Amino acid sequence: GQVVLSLSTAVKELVENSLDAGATNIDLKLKDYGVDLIEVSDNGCGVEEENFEGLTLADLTQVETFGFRGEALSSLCALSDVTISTCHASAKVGTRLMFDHNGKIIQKTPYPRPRGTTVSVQQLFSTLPVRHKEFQRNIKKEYAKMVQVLHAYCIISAGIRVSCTNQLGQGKRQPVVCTGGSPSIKENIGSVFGQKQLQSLIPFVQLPPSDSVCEEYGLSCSDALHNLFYISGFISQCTHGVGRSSTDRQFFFINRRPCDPAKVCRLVNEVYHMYNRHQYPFVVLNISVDSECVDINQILLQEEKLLLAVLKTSLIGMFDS
Repeated sequence: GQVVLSLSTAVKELVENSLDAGATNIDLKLKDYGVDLIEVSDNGCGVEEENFEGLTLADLTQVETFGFRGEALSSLCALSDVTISTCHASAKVGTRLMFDHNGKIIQKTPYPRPRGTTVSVQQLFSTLPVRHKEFQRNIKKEYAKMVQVLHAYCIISAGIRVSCTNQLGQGKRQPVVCTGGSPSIKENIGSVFGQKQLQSLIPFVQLPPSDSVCEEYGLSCSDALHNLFYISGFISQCTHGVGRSSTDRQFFFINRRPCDPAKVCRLVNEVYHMYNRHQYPFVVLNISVDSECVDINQILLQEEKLLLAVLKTSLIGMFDS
């Protein structure tokens, strides 16, 4: 999709690679905010030896694409020093690989390690001095964005243990986020933000689109017919003060994929404001739909008005006294 050079998209793609590898543990180790090192360790399926050299050769995961080589690892080798240790179930011994900026293997050595893969990205952007400086100068914002993305995946990844630490210089390893492999989204939210964040949240309760709401969206009984939207998650009660001061904790997903559906986000926020004028809500919302009804041009969803009507009606029903 849309080519970018952000720290967040880089980490996002490494995390997605681990998830796709079927990992139940994903541990991220950062140094100097990711400027010095970004290491992602997982216990996924690992890489088969026959595909070593190949490592550098309708998705809502492709809206944005890191680098200029179409894929995570290949784009990363050109912009940093990539080291990878991996072991597939079929392998008798693991292997440690070092890559040059062209994505070619410099080294290949025996490395007895457990099934899984560890990707180390050293000195990100060092080969692009201008981008590298911009990255350092704007590290606070870049890191905050990466953290936001990490939080989304920690929240939605029930059953998967995700951890992340960040170390500044030779200082001690600081905690960033950590989930415990819990079976529910609610529990992950608690692990990520603390059980105090849960105190002010209520579960989403889906309702059929009301007559009045359909009226304002130009929907008829026939339009509400093909409703295949399944919404779940949590939102802040509309009670005074309970809300947030900004939209720093609003996470949306379509079929479990983190994303930013503009109209959905806007709607959620104004409906909340009808009840809590001076605050924004905490939001964890998953929209489950037939993937064939999703698109990009920006995420397009067939019968979005119906989805919006369902969202508003449901929220109004939850917020009512």
